[PDB]
Amino acid sequence: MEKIIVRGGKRLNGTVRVEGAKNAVLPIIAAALLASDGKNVLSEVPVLSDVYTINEVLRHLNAEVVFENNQVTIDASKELNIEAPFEYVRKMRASVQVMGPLLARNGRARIALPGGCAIGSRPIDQHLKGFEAMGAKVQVGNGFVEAYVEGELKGAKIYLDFPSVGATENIMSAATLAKGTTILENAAKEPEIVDLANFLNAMGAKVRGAGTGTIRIEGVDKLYGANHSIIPDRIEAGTFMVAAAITGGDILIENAVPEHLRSITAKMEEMGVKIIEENEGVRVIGPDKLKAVDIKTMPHPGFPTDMQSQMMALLLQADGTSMITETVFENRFMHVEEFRRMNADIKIEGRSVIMNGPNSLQGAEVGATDLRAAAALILAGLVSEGYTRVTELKHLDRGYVDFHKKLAALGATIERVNE
Repeated sequence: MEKIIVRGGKRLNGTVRVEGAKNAVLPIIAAALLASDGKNVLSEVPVLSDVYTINEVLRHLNAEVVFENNQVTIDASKELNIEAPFEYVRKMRASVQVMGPLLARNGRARIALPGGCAIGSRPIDQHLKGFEAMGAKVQVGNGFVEAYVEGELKGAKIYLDFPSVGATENIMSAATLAKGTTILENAAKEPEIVDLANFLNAMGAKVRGAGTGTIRIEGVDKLYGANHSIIPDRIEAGTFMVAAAITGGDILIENAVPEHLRSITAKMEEMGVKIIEENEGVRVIGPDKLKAVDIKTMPHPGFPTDMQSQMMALLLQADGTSMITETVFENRFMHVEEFRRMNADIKIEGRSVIMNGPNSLQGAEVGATDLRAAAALILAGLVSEGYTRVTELKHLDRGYVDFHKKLAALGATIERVNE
């Protein structure tokens, strides 16, 4: 199997350029299905496995998708199909994101219910709650959730029990073509939501409030193809901020958007890390001694759950007790064991992990449990004695393009073998 081999205690110094946001492009590509004429041209699209999966789903739904030089040209002018099979949904959970758009285009959708996940149960209840409110009738059969609307989608007043990113994307996307105005209260405020909103409006929608807890969508007759550029990946940028801080280096993330990284920056500053908001992006200088802080993941603008595992690697080198309490995804600690393989002193209790640094991490053969954990294990290896060997790279490839190459360009002793 293909794996990444990491070593040394080299300081990472240089510049890195983040890719387009994974968590924004996926729902955006899905939203392209709303354009009944003519073509959407998405720019800054990263060559991630998930992008390939979402593109195939779209082709399966009878849409032409051409992906070249970080650009996805989508044509959804012909009538679309309604079924998104289980083979795609098990591979990529985000495939459910096509439900809203399909439901808005044809008045019905049939999506395979998601399978067990390592990150933790991420149900779609909230998505269905939204569609039922807009006049959709939901039933389940043969592993699929069927949704069909009587007449057409109605704009409705909807309340999310919790600010689900996925639910907000589907409900917001579906509302663009519904009759009347839809009021989505307690919506996801994540930066990716704002970019999806800007995309919907670009196609000809009337979405207001993206970024706030109350999104208002006034439905229109039809949407059109637009030219949109996907925002930088703040999580990828975050991962690099940790690389600098964990090795005590100087990394310039040229295209990082300070505005989408405040929570991360604030926390790293509490640890003694220095962060300069340059003219272009963001520069991160790491200190020789990190201070221990507590992290509590929460819905944006709170600290992002997608940085949880990465921060864990960083805290293991911090002087003092540190804990991360996860309030979004429990159990998102399947990677704890892998850190223990590397001599980490970690304790899992309830929805929190407790670590004491500074540890003396020992390189070992470890396996990526999931996307973000893969980056974390690799990060851990940058400061652990001996050679760290991370397997199950199919997870890394879902959210990071040429990760080992960027780290090598920063001076890391890294390589990708069986390549």
